[PDB]
Amino acid sequence: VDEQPLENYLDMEYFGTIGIGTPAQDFTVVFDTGSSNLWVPSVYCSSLACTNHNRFNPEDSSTYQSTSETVSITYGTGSMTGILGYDTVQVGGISDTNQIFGLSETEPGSFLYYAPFDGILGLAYPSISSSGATPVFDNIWNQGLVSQDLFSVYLSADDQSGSVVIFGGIDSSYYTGSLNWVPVTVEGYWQITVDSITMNGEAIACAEGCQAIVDTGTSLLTGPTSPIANIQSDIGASENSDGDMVVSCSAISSLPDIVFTINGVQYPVPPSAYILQSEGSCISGFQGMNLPTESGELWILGDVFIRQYFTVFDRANNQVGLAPVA
Repeated sequence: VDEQPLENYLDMEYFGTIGIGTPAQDFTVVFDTGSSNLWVPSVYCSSLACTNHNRFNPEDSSTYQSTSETVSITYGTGSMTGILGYDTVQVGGISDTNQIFGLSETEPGSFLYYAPFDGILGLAYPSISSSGATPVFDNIWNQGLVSQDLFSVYLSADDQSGSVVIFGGIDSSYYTGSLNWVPVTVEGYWQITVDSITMNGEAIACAEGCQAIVDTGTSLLTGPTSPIANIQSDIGASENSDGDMVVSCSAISSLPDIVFTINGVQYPVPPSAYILQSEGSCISGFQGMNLPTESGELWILGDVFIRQYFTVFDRANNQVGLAPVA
């Protein structure tokens, strides 16, 4: 339909190029199902990270409209501060007219200095948008620019090309079998219930349900530190000298699958997925991290999981669709 190709950066970041302004100034942004704002750096920004990324210049856009509204976004690791503007955004072949977006003035610290993308384009619900800014996909829907109120994500493996976000449609050739549907529990993130996590038929974690977010913007499978510790020992991972969670590469042949049961359907994740090969080394794809929400402790099904399952994000019916990648 309307395809946006993404680049696979070392199986860790997925980003694509969008246009802003008339004529379009180009940025690479993370397609982030774990946040809702669009922002890019601007000529108003002198922070470290602003020295080596593309900077939007409002003056070169004949369609740019300013506001007197400000935005702050705090992230996993980075943060920005800036102002809100309107312009036309080219995303996935679509002219998304009248799009509110963040222009940064400050991008503190240094995490964003090393990142390979300029900014971020969130695909979650408007309720977690900073300064209630209309998210991109919401704007495209309200202007009737897609025929279906959903989008799809195929994430490729092993540095390959082919990763894609499909706005307003599903393409069958990216998956095997048929879609199963999981209702979204709390509308903000793409939040779903996991019924349990098992290995060899035993519940190693989340034995009686837990909450997870389907997040294209996080690289690894993430959970609360304690149950992650149990999982790390079950796969024979170990802290080494410099903190990293290493596993012997022999293991990939003999470890059982780790199965996420979601809405009564089992989704196996094989060791070739949840163990990452840095060629010389094999590290665990599971990471400990306590995220306190009202929901309590959140799991994050990140790129490790999404690579195994073509994911449909259905805003009409508030549900997530999953099926094995082809």
